[PDB]
Parts: sequence; structure tokens; C-alpha cells
Amino acid sequence: AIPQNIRIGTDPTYAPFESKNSQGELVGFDIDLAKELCKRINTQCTFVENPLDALIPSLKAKKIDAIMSSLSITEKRQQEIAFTDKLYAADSRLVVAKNSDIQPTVESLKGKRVGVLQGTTQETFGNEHWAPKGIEIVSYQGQDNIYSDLTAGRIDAAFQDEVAASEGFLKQPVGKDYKFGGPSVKDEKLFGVGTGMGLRKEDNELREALNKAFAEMRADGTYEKLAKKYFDFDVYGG
Repeated sequence: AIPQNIRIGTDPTYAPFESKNSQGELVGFDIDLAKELCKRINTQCTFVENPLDALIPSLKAKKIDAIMSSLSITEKRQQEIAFTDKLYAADSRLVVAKNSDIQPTVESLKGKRVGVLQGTTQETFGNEHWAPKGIEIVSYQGQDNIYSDLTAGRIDAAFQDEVAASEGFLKQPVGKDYKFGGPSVKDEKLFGVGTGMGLRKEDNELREALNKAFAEMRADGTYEKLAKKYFDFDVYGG
């Protein structure tokens, strides 16, 4: 028998990713997924505010039944707990201006300047991945600073996620001025397959479901359909 009620901990921090209604209602892209799952699981879903750093402890304190946030999933993390409801693939994407023709390849990247966001696997990984390749990389401490450089042409391209890029980049007039270099490259191991919900292994039955429900969404293209609606990109590409 499945749980009578499911407690989810979601703390909106990125409008594009989530948000809150002044009417007291809760809205967000990740929320819509949970609802669809709630029906499939045939149970009640309750959202509780709480920061990631608190989500992990809360899960241990049995305070929450599941964790739903931007938190990325990784093999190393899987060894600790169980993950599912995978939202989207968080690989990488290249953003360049139509003026400069750049294709998904380290070669064409050689001699080109690339900007990255400090405090990430890209910079650290790049410092070695794109280091011996003879590629110049710059780390920034501002998210908007990176886009500003791109719009200025100070950077030949930036390694960002597809969903995050389109969700914001394209979702903003900035993308209109420039938008090219879809699929790029990057180690998926750093961020795993992408992002998902943090569940405990004991969730043998729940995991079996959520996973089953996810497969159904793919069969009916519910996931892909929603993605195409929210934004025009490729989930597979990540």
C-alpha cells in the first residue's frame, strides 16, 4: 500500500524554475511534474518551503517524504540515496552569434574565448578538459555578467545547460539578438544524467512507480510535449 500523503520540500528561488502565487497557491515547472506524478501514484502531495541545505537534513529527519528542487543528480549521489522523476538532461550548450560560425567541436573552439560561471564543475573540469586543448577559459562571478559579455561579443561561446539556457537565454530578448550552437559537449558524469528528485533507497515501491510513471510520460510524449510548450529545445541533447 502506498503512502496516504506525500510530503515534498520545494523552495522556489528561480522564477523560471519555480515561483509563488500571491493568492497562496504554488506554481512552477517542477510543481507541474509532481502533480502529474501525484495522480499516477494516486496519493496526496504537499509542498513545504525549505532550502536545499535543509532538504537533505529534513529527509533524514523524516520531516519530508521527497525532495524536489534544482538539485542535480549524480552517480555518487545515487550511492547515498535514490533518484528519479528526472526532470531534464543538464549537459551543456554553446551560445554564439550568427556572425561567428561555430560548430560543436573542440577544434573550432581552439583560439576562441569561452566564459564560465565560477564555482562550478565546468571551470574546474575545464581547467583540465579545455586546458590541454589550447582553449582560453574565463570564470565569472556573475550570472548576468556572462550573458552581458556574450551580447557584447567578449566571449566566443559559453558552456551552459540547454534547459537553463532556453528557459532564460531565449526566454529573454537577449536570445533574439543571438542564439546558435545548440548541442555542444561536456562530461555528464559531473552533473550526472541531469536533475531529478532525491528519494531514499527504501523507496523500492515508490521508486518503481515514479519511474513507471516517468516511462509513461515518455510514451505519451507528455514530458517532451510539455518541454516543447515551455521552450523549444532538445531534452535528449540536455
